[PDB]
Amino acid sequence: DTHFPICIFCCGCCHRSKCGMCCKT
Repeated sequence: DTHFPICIFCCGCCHRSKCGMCCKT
């Protein structure tokens, strides 16, 4: 597994429907 928070890419996160990179904060 992986620790958190963590910064990675995702399609529909931190206000990014398309696909952006953000941290779990």
